[PDB]
Amino acid sequence: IVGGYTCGANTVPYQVSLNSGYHFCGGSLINSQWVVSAAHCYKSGIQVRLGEDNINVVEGNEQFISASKSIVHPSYNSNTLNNDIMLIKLKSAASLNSRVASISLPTSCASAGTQCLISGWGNTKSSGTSYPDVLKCLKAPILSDSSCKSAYPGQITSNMFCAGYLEGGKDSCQGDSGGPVVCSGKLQGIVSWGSGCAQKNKPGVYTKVCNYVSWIKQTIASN
Ligand SMILES: NC(=[NH2+])c1ccc2[nH]c(-c3cc([C@@H](CC(=O)[O-])C(=O)[O-])cc(-c4ccccc4F)c3[O-])nc2c1
Ligand SMILES: [Ca+2]
Ligand SMILES: [Cl-]
Repeated sequence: IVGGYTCGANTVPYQVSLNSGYHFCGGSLINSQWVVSAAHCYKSGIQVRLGEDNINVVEGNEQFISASKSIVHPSYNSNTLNNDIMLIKLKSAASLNSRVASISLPTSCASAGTQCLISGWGNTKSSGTSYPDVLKCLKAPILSDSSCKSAYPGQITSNMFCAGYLEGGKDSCQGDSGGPVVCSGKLQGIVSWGSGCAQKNKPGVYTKVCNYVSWIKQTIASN
């Protein structure tokens, strides 16, 4: 997160860190055994880390659970990043409490102007790499589809939306990938891609979760 603030320990209880010996992507807990992340964050050997604040210190509240299976959307296109969503099933269910809680899936898609909370342990520099120890947060609005397509002509599909600031300075970045975009308590997006981080007129592009609720529900129900 570039231009964000320190969230405060466990104030984002649904945030998870996907770890393979180091933090590589974020994710969201949607029930006690499933996490939603981005398809491009897929790899084998993933350990899901819940209740984290400082990812380099065991401070208490952490629960490290291995992933039993990762299900990348069947129509994921690694070249366009269209359908950049993945479900991870945990080996054991997590103990939910105030520090570890799931977030609700939406019933409707959000409108432009909706203010959302984006969080993660991704890079904090737009020019260079600085990775934080604790979780960073950024409040950002969903942009209109016309502004989004104007910024990324020919690269936005109906399964994507832009959120952020066209002036640059505040954005999500590499490492935040897979994590949550929550608006009015519902998970509306997944950090997917963007051109650099916090560059003028190049907002972040997110996977539009409201277009995948039936898929998520059907897939969880059959696995
Ligand atoms: N501007 C934004 N709002 C934004 C949002 C998500 C991003 N995710 C990434 C991202 C970038 C990389 C670099 C890799 C490098 O320079 O070392 C790249 O390929 O350009 C990699 C990943 C990535 C790829 C696979 C797994 C985990 C990852 F974070 C990104 O998500 N950039 C991002 C930028
Ligand atoms: Ca920790
Ligand atoms: Cl277009």
